[PDB]
Amino acid sequence: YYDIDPYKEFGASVELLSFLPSDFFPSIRDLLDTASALYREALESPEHCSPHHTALRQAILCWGELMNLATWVGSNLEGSRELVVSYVNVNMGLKIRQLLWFHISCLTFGRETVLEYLVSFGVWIRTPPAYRPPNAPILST
Amino acid sequence: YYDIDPYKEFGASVELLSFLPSDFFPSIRDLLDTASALYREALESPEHCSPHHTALRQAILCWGELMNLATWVGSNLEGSRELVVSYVNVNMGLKIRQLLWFHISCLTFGRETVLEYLVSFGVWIRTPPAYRPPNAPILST
Amino acid sequence: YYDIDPYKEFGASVELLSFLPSDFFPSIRDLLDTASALYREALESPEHCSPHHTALRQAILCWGELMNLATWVGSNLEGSRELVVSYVNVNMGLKIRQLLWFHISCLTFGRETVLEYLVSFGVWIRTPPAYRPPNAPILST
Amino acid sequence: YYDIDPYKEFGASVELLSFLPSDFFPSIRDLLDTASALYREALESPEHCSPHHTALRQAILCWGELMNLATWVGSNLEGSRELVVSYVNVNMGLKIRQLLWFHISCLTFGRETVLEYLVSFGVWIRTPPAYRPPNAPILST
Amino acid sequence: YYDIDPYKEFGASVELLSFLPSDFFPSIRDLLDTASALYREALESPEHCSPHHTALRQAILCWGELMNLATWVGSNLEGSRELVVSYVNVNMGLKIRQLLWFHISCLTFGRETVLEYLVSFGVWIRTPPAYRPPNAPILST
Amino acid sequence: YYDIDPYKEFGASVELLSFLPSDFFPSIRDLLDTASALYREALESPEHCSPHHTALRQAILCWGELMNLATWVGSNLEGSRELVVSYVNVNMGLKIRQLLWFHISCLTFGRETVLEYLVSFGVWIRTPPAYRPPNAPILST
Repeated sequence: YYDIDPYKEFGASVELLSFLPSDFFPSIRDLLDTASALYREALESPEHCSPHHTALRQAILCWGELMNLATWVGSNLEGSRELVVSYVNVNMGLKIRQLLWFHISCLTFGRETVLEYLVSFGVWIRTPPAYRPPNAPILST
Repeated sequence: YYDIDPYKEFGASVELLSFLPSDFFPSIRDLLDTASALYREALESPEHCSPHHTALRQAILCWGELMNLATWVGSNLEGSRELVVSYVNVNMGLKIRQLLWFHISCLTFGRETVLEYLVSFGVWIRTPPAYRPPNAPILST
Repeated sequence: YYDIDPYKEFGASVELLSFLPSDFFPSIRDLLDTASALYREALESPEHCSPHHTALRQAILCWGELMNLATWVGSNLEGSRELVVSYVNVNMGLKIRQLLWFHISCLTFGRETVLEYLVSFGVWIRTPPAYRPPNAPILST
Repeated sequence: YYDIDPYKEFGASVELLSFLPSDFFPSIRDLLDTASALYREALESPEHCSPHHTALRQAILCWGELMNLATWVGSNLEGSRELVVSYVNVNMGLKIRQLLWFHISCLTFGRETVLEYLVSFGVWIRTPPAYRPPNAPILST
Repeated sequence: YYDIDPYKEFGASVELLSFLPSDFFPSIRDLLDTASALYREALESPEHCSPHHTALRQAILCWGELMNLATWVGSNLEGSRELVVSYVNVNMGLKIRQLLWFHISCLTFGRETVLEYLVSFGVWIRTPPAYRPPNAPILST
Repeated sequence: YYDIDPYKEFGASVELLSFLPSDFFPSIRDLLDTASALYREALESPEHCSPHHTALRQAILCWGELMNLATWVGSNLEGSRELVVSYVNVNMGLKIRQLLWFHISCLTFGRETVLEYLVSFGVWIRTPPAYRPPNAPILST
């Protein structure tokens, strides 16, 4: 009975991201590797630049505690183990990837640029498939 | 793989929070009620004041999706349930409350004041029981 | 139908007063005696100082007409009486004392000081009983 | 053994209103609807303008708790239920309507204007019915 | 879940229209004839004057498509037809007339004057019938 | 016939002193010893400093003549004695100590400081025993 949209300090409420297809976001491993490779200083050093990585830290932490839960259910629990593991991938997996993808993207190209791409992607997906040019991820610095 | 400390950039490394006993932290319902009663503006309005409530949002959200997972396993799954619900209460229940307790405490009394309280509590608990003053959590605005 | 909070325009929403336990508030006779002894001028003289005593007047009047109703049901009505007298004591007795207790307390010590006392009492009661300082109502002019 | 006249900060002691006939005041529903329709901002917003609505709030609240008492005696209690309900309409009903009518009227036309109308109404009712012109509610902004 | 009422840009929220009795508003035919006779260029010419006629247009269109649906159900459906038509007039017809009545009235006599007329009629109907001066719709340029 | 309050012209009406329990006041011998040890100059030298010791003189004198009456009834009178000696101890013993206790206390710590102590003690005692801090008489120069 608490309803808070994470994406309100930066605009682009949660309803905006619902347009993007579920399978459009790349896998968790690629996003984690991108965050680690591009951003090792910011995540490790205490110097504060923006709330983006400030929230990215606990995003990674909630993902990690979910991974530890998966390891626990694999090791200590009893068929019934694989099904819960599959569920968290499809249930929390979508949310975690959305959190990771938005914050990484807005750090590289800027938070303003991703806004227009989100708006344009909404227009392109609303048109019926009878006539739509092939659109791909188009972001430029 | 690799570990990062969320409590950083406010001082108060993770090692300091290990001073406090596990059972000292109050129950989740009290923290949620206090956060609601004291703050309905910051959690809902888009205005930014500090990263504290910024991280509080994802903390509440990760707790909420944990509750949703508990509801799903209650509704769909088969003696194997109550052990899972108890486990997350004793394992993630401690971890989640730590994030919530620190942030609400440092919002009212300030992030500077809570630091010496952690130091003072550490000193108080390390003394032998043969002579110790009965201590209660002393915080005044 | 619709609800309004009397404690508003002084801060101190209704949710804050839910922190205090029901039995904490002292008995009606003590509050009436304290109000009489400390204030016979404000309650009688037409001079206005603050809305506090202004609302205190109607509070006392609603309590008085409740007492008159109790006297009437004692004098005129028929085992069905004592259950009514007990019910109003346990239902309206709590509600009336809340109005009286807040107003007299914020007159002597000030409306600003009572606020942090509510916050401090909330913090004190939310901690687990395994370690808590024995607290008494600390108010000093 | 407490005697306080509510109407002393604004003048027009309780003895002044005793002149007006009991059935002159309109029904509670009409006064509540008038207060709601004309004054939704003042009753809801914390901004303070005058003690009028400041007392109107607890007037409505005491009426509401009386209504809840009526609902309780209707639902939980056992002939003996209708009679107490009828009594509160004639006993507290007159007082509540007087409180509501005075404060609503003095907000619209001003607190000074209602004073003259009360004085003149006293003169008109003191004359024996042998010769009195028909007088009606006459208030103008 | 959508909750919004039209009467905000002009003030006078929907609660104000609840004072005036339902049967007070005249029938749809008279309002339509008045709108057609007094304002034919405003409804037809694209010239902009105020949002009043701007909303009046879709008011008329929504009423007209309701009439078209009524004709469709009359011609196509099978007792069950008449009750639906009587239903829409008593349920939807009242709401439509409020839009037309407010906008037509505020164009001739002005949006300012009609506001005081609303409260004046509201308080006038609340006074007891034993004393009320004879009042009718009083609107003068 | 008619009653006057001695404690007047220093604030602290008689009603305030009714807050303190009867047995709280210490025994007469301790008060006399404290008055002697702290003040031998004021009680003997003719110099005037305040009405406090001025009234203290007649207080001690009325107590002394009561003691003389006790000695006389012991020496001259006849089971009827000890009931009289006990009665004056329980009836005038309370009254005399009140005069002495107030005056010596307000001489050392000052008449201004003792006022809030009476208020603070009243607040402390009115709270229910379910939660109260153990209070001792806190007075510091």
